[PDB]
Amino acid sequence: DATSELIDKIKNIHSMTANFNQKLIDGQTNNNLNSKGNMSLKKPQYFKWITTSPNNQEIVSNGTKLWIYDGDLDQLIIKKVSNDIAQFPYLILLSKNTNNINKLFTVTAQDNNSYILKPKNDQMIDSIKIKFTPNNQLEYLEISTSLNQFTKIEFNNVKTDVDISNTSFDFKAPQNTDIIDETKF
Repeated sequence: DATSELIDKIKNIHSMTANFNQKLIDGQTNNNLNSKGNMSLKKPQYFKWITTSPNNQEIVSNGTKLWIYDGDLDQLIIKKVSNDIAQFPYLILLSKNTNNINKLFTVTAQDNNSYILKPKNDQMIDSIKIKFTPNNQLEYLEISTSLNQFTKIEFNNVKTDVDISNTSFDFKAPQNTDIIDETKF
């Protein structure tokens, strides 16, 4: 029921770009940490998350490689992509059916077009809240974790059904980047 309503909204986001503002509330340090940036998404497997302030970071996935770039360290970690929706909330936003979500999460619908996902077996994530605007646009994500951290990500300047070329999601390292390639066999 609730899972089906959520996926109907997600499956209809074929591509998207947006700005984001992130506030991270850390209970173990009692620090409130702010950041901002932009994101791009394209079904079925493309995701890009760029932090522009205060740090420079990029997470990019093309369905084959996951690139984790820290601009302040000039360091790149490369991993293989798994459809690990329990670990990566943004993979929920690429979903097209309810099969794996229902096996890994209990999903509840609430008023004002929001949904709460609670893992059935997970220690890291306590809950994921996905909120849509009345006209079914992505509005914010809230992620609560057993590290006692609460992350709220709010989207603005949302644009959908842009035509992003697939090469936009193939990361090209800057010159002299420190590489940790974890895909080598």
